[PDB]
Amino acid sequence: GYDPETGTWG
Repeated sequence: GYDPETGTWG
């Protein structure tokens, strides 16, 4: 999914 921790699709 789109990991918001880094701001990109893990």
